[PDB]
Amino acid sequence: MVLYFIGLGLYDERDITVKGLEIAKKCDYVFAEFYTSLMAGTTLGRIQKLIGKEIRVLSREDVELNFENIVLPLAKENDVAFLTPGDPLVATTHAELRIRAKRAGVESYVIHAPSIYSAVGITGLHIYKFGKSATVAYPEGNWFPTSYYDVIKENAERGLHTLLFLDIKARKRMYMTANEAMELLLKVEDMKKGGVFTDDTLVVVLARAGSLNPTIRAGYVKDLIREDFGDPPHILIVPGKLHIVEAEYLVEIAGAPREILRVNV
Amino acid sequence: MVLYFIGLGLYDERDITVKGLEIAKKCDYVFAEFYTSLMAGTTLGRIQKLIGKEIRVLSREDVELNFENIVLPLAKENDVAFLTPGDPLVATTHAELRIRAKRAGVESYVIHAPSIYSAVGITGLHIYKFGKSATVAYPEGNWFPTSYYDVIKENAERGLHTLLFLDIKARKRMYMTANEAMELLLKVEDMKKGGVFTDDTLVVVLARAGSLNPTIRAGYVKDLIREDFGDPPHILIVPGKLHIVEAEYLVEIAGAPREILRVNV
Ligand SMILES: Nc1ncnc2c1ncn2[C@@H]1O[C@H](CSCC[C@H](N)C(=O)O)[C@@H](O)[C@H]1O
Repeated sequence: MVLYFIGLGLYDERDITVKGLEIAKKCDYVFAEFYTSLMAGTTLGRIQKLIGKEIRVLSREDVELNFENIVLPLAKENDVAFLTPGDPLVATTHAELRIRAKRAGVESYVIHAPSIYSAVGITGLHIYKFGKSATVAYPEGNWFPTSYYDVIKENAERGLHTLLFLDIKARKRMYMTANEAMELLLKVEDMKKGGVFTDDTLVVVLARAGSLNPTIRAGYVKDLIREDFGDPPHILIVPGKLHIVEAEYLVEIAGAPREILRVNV
Repeated sequence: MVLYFIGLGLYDERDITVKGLEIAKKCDYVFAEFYTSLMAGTTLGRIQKLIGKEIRVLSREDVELNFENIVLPLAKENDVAFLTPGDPLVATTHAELRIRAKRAGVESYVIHAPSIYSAVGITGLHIYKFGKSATVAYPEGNWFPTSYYDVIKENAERGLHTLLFLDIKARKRMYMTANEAMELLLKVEDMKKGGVFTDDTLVVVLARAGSLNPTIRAGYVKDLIREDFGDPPHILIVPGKLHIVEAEYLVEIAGAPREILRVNV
């Protein structure tokens, strides 16, 4: 009789909320997509085992083109659930799917889950200081994306931190690393020469957030660009002017250079 | 030797993640703070019942002043859990507590949970378009804070949305409503005349995020200022220019006026 959008969280099958699980367990049909983000600490099997249902995985095309033909038809006579990594409506276009549900006469409900958007709090950077966000897109062909560069500039100019989602090619199983993101930005700087991103720029890397032992490292681009941050997914953050307490955390927890402790008020 | 920062999520005792609940159960001691925010849809008893552990509630002073003397000692020879509403470390003062753990020779891990910071994605507004965040605080005595007004101005100026956390009197359990927030903003406008928040401003109200029946409403201040959005907690959003898809969601899902499709896009 209804459609539930249930988030699965950051890293493993246990990042789903209790609410999400109890509801998923009772649904008649369970669908899911795993292309918007990467859950590096679980497997389909482990999720199916936890939920106790067979999970039909949909591709980007299945959702974007046939969500109303594959999922919605069943939601009219049964309790159906649509699973996604992290939070279902964050950094995705899944919100529009609720409009499709409505027009098909299907009531929908949303069950949230931990999101990278807020998990960045673990980096010690004040969440309220994050500005506009952006995604570092893999260049393809003769098209070289640069919008994410402008976002960093605008935020930094206002003293705001910039969260950078990193590209992903689910089918090709290619997950952009922080290292690759840094390389691309240095290239954009050479083009625009805005002083936005250089070897001296302080940056923060968060890898496999959600895991019990995430990789959190802060430092200058010149020293981190070739560092190994472990398996994906990775997120890159270009901080704005730091509060002393932020700097203290980056140094004590993310092993940043003790010189950042001396902020230039 | 291990301290666990566990997020309780958005609204009720089921908003904790499966990972958080299980870890909390295996802990010898369980502490909790309910001053950075509250869990409006549940009670301490229901949370205790779910965890199956006695939960010692700590005040603000307990944490900020005596965290190392109340929680860390037991964490040296036991598994201790520290529960907080939402996602740990989103509240600005939490991060520092991890540094205290380190200096006490105690390991700490963070178990995430849904945060309102990310749950706002249910409003249909693109998460990447949210800029700096702010808190609307109740004026008191001869003190009238207005910095949240400037945040809205700078974000909107760059086409970004502004998330406004609303004040809360933790002990008294008094929640500032979106209505009160709107009234305060109109008063600040009358004083600053910046043309940032008026009867014609479009706003979005999200009430009881996390609940299965949250209230999602969007409209002009003149029409929503005295509307009843239901029980707390309420969150207010002043969106910037809208992408057509955001507007269609606000209209179809949040009951916004068709007018927004031409005036705010
Ligand atoms: N656990 C994690 N650690 C680091 N980055 C992560 C992450 N989970 C997601 N991301 C980042 O976000 C991108 C997917 S964007 C989709 C995000 C999702 N709805 C959420 O709420 O988290 C990834 O390519 C990656 O850069």
